[PDB]
Amino acid sequence: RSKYIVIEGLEGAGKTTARNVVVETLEQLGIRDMVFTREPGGTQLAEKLRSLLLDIKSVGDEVITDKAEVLMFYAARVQLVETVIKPALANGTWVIGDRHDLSTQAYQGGGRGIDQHMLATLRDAVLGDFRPDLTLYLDVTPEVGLKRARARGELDRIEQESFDFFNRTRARYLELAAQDKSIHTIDATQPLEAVMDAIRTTVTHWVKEL
Ligand SMILES: Cc1cn([C@H]2C[C@H](O)[C@@H](COP(=O)(O)OP(=O)(O)OP(=O)(O)OP(=O)(O)OP(=O)(O)OC[C@H]3O[C@@H](n4cnc5c(N)ncnc54)[C@H](O)[C@@H]3O)O2)c(=O)[nH]c1=O
Repeated sequence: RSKYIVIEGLEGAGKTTARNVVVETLEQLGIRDMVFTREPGGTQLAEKLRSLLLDIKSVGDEVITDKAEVLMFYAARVQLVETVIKPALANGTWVIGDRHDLSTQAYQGGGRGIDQHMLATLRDAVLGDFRPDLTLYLDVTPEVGLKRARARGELDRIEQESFDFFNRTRARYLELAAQDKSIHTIDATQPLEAVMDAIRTTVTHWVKEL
């Protein structure tokens, strides 16, 4: 009974540390066959798209249009979904993703301002009814996420955005999470141990209810 779990949040939200907790939890619950995926990326094509999308001046001085941005995130996503994720799930292997469609809804929807209706029809046109079985949205303030991204190194094209861009993106993450009960909003502005605990119980409960 394979499942697709996705972790979401701004850069700097600590999604890898969150995945470590998710893995430990699942393992303690006897769930051990799983593979990881990260978006944008995960296949030769997705990795090339990832570079065009994030590398500073990937296309010189030309500015990538918001819609071209949206469509490349979707090209990378569907490539990954169809050639990696689905087959893994069809094989009984669980899949834990670092970002998925919610990222597009929050960043291109909230941060860029692309119409939600449009994003919805794109998602349906491209992915149909495929959705993650559980999503863990790690909520962190924009200032803390950015501080962490900068401490890490050079900022990608999107992370170089304004505070207002991240502010809008965060809000839309919450807004979308509020309308889907399978998307849990985890308070990640709390100390690490508190965060890790929230994740562990949420996951444990969801699995028990499986
Ligand atoms: C899929 C998609 C993405 N995007 C945007 C989202 C992004 O802005 C950008 C690049 O996306 P990317 O995720 O590949 O970029 P990454 O560099 O991988 O960023 P992540 O989103 O994976 O960051 P995380 O914060 O989860 O990663 P983690 O490795 O856990 O931590 C990042 C750094 O923060 C520190 N950190 C983490 N937690 C910390 C804590 N509690 N205290 C202190 N520091 C902490 C870590 O030490 C590390 O340096 O693309 C869209 O616009 N639309 C889409 O559809």
